[PDB]
Amino acid sequence: PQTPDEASLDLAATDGIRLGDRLRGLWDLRLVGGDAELPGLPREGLQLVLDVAPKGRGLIGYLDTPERLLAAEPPRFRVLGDLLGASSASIRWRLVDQASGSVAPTHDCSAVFDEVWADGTLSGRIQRLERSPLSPNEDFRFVAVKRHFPLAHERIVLNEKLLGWLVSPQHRLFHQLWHASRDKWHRLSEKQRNALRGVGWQPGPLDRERDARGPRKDRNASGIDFFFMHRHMLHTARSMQDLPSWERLPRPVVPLEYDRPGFIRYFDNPDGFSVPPAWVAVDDDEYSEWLHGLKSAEAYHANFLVWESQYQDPAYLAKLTLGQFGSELELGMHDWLHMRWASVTRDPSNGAPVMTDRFPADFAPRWFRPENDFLGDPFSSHVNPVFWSFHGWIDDRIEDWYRAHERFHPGEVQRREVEGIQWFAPGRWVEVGDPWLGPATHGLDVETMKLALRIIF
Amino acid sequence: PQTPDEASLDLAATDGIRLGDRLRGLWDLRLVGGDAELPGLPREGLQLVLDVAPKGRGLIGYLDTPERLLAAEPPRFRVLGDLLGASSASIRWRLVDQASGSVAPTHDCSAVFDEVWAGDGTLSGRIQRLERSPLSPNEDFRFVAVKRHFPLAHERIVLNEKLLGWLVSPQHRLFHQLWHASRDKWHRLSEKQRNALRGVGWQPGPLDRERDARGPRKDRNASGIDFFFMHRHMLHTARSMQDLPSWERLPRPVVPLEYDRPGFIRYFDNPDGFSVPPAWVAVDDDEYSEWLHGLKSAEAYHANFLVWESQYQDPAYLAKLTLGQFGSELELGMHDWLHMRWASVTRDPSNGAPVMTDRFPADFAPRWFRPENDFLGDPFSSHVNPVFWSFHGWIDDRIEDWYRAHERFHPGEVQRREVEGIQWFAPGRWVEVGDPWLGPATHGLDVETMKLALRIIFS
Ligand SMILES: N[C@@H](Cc1ccc(O)cc1)C(=O)O
Ligand SMILES: N[C@@H](Cc1ccc(O)cc1)C(=O)O
Ligand SMILES: [Zn+2]
Ligand SMILES: [Zn+2]
Ligand SMILES: [Zn+2]
Ligand SMILES: [Zn+2]
Repeated sequence: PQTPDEASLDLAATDGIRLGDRLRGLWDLRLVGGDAELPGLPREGLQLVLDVAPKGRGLIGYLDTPERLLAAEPPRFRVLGDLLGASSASIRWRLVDQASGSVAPTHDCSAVFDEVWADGTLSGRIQRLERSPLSPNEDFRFVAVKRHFPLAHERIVLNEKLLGWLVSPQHRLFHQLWHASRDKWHRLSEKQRNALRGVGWQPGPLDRERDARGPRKDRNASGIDFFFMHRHMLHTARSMQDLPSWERLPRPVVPLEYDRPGFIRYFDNPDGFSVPPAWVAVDDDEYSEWLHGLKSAEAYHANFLVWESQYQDPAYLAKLTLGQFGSELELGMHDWLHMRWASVTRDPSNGAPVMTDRFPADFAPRWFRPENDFLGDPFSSHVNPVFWSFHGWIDDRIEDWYRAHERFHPGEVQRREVEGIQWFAPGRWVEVGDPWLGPATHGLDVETMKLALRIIF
Repeated sequence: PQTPDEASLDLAATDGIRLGDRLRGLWDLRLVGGDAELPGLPREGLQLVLDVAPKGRGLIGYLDTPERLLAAEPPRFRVLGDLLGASSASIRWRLVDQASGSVAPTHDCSAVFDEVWAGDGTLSGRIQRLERSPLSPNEDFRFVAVKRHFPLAHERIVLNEKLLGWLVSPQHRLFHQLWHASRDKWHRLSEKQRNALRGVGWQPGPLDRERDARGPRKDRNASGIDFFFMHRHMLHTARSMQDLPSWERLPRPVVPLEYDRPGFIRYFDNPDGFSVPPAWVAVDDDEYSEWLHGLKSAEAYHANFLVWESQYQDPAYLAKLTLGQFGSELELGMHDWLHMRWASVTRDPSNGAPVMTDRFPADFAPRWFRPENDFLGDPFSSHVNPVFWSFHGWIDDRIEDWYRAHERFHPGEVQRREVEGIQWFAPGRWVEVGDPWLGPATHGLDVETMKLALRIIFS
């Protein structure tokens, strides 16, 4: 056999990328055995922090007490390893004694990854490199447990008044149905359309419906409905609680290489704005790869950072009517904002992860509990505290669109109050003047909305 | 026409990646015009720092005085823009007044990128106050930026007169080139050429039992032992003239501008000389340019260099290799990549301007022998680069990890020994041969002879 003639960029594959994602984070460590002792460290109450680049094959980390990991001084032990030939069955890394004054490894570690559904488990053995392998077996083993990634609602608390208004069946169904009709109107048969008209849930004015995802979606003023309704939802919600809008989009997690305490803090999700780790959908690899990149860091620099720039650039906004700006923003950024900060679908009763997303027609009573705040569903997305941070951001950009036109087209856009909400008069850049707030404007009953949703799905 | 039905990951392309690389770095800014004024900032002595992700399309940065950019407090102005439809012809970004208490842009900027070979780049354009109306008389608000020179290694790591004089000597430049040339090319030489190298005593290794370095049996012919020993021999004599500490760890890639603004700036001053020099676009050779670019990228550090740093310090990994294997494996993969990762653009010996055409291996003009030539991509000059000795010291230290690894799994099967006044190891189960090749000295300097041998190989 012949060895390679030169080195070649060895980017991680799907299996290697997924392995690194199982490891990246903060772990609580425990030493077991008669010979289980690390210089200057207890046997209990330890932590293991690890990190792997998005497509990297090298493994890094640190092993010390919780306080020392956050302190600026170099931790007592540093991790170095690689994932070549690694898997859930075998992972290996070495420990460097930062106090010994030498980068030479002092210990050799192996581990196996497991899953417990009663966020991760690592267990294996450690070997002192000074000890000889021909000596009696050394009872040195460890067990690690990946620390729970806090949910948004576990860090941003919505008071009972507001939260009670969101989780109400009269509101969950409204939001789902408000999106459902316009999202699917362009694919409904005439029989279905006539039925929605029979209950007053046609998207927009009767016989002049504004489909949201049809061919004329950009020109049919549908965007005006999206902006206005969600601003209407903000106004009433902000009267019950202070809901500051995002000023900037949260940056991706800082690598463990450059800010060890910051990296650790990110996995505690202190401000609730941390990107939840992606989850692998069963028997749907195309969707899993889609969600993964949507949450990656290169998607932040390739897409989310471009949107934050475009929708605050005057020259870019001055070219769009409110109907265009809304439809463009909703179809691209809005849908991606939800899934980027979306956590895994969970059972409302117990909170354990549920791989199968809720069926749109499933109206069981358990789904109505406050535990269900899945951002991937309009029936529950409005419950997530992050929902209101980035929808406040979107709304504020409407003023950038007004300021832009006053610069390039002074006078062609006029403000106006509509339904007790600051808005704009119909004109050259405002296609229509009757925003669609459901049957209230172009016609709540809970049993009716269940029917309408049943018609659609 | 129909608008997109959903968003799709829009990673930068070749043209977009190259644009972001032209911008990333620290610029010296200067405002020109009658209406050229930023609240709380002078017109002269400014700096513009910018950054772009490896495959990103969004542009960020800061604009303030040199001192404030390094200070911990938020700079006076923050940059936001994108590179959609941008190029050397048009680049646009907005400025945010961080003091105003609002993330709303206060100014709108455009610029054109230029190159001057008479600085590493030039940006010039106009700025517009967004409060001012466009129907008003034209505002004389423009700026000019000049990308700051990326310091070379030898501009920050100084080799004393004794050592530097020994490296740039014609008797040493040719030795290093020829020592690599023969074994690197031996497996492709005709018998006529081989006999000639034997006629001058420059056959790689023992006569009639030559150790090709890049042939099929490269891993089993003990050639790796030649690579490790010679460069350790080079270290020993070099470290007698100057203290040259070896790398303990491989320098991490530059910190993104989002997480450490002062650190990002410091990296582009190359303070310790270990900063990765930016890649250069080779003319009419896109395959090599893409290769060099990735070799220097950050994902190559996490995919390759960090794996090598792990493997060659893992006992279980080293215990499976004989020294001849460990040498051949490391040289063909890591060694060659370490050179090109920290390599700067080839420069003319006369002046510091870049020369796109690498020196011809047969070109022995007198100008190439000046100390200015420290191109890491050529053995004729790689030993002059100060970084050369940092990572070659690292490689050498890994040989001891290879001994400690065998002493753990195979105690006694590897024995130390002194060879040519150098700490080494005795021939055995894991040491294939006991006559390292230090050139004609061991298996046989004359400057005219080495010039001949090199001419035989390349012409
Ligand atoms: N869940 C949809 C988008 C969406 C999310 C929340 C909503 O409220 C409405 C729509 C998706 O797959 O992106
Ligand atoms: N020139 C080789 C690397 C190299 C450089 C200097 C040497 O001394 C040896 C090898 C390359 O293209 O990577
Ligand atoms: Zn939404
Ligand atoms: Zn909604
Ligand atoms: Zn070298
Ligand atoms: Zn060399």
